[PDB]
Amino acid sequence: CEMKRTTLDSPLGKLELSGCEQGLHEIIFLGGGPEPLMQATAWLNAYFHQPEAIEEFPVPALHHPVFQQESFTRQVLWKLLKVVKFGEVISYSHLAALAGNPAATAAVKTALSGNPVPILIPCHRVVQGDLDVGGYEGGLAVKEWLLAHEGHRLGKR
Ligand SMILES: [Zn+2]
Repeated sequence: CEMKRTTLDSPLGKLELSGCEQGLHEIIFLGGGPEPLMQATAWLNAYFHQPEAIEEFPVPALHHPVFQQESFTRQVLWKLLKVVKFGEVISYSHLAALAGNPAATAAVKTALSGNPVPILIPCHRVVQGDLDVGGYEGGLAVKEWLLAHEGHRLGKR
């Protein structure tokens, strides 16, 4: 792909976004019109700074290779994106079922670890169970901060 990059300041530090004309590829934690990259930047900016309007912002097309071919991993990521909204959580186990393989909690955890576009695809909203927020590829404190930003019981600022 012919790649383009942009950065966005956020409460979680600088975010590097990468994408081509067919879609956003990655959102990386470094520590506005029609192209997918501009839609992604606008979406993430709204997520942090205008969260009440987040459903109004177009979700960018996604073009990381994990989205280019059918797989259970792609199903996990797509179903998570489609279904689990701002201020909600879902268990690894129920997400496994949603993605078409009810037994497959460990496989869901591995799929989520491969998510190239965190927050937009909300791996932070997938928890172990009602009273166990579980782990996070980006660090437990970040997961808990995002859930607090979204007003969830399991969040901690
Ligand atoms: Zn691409």
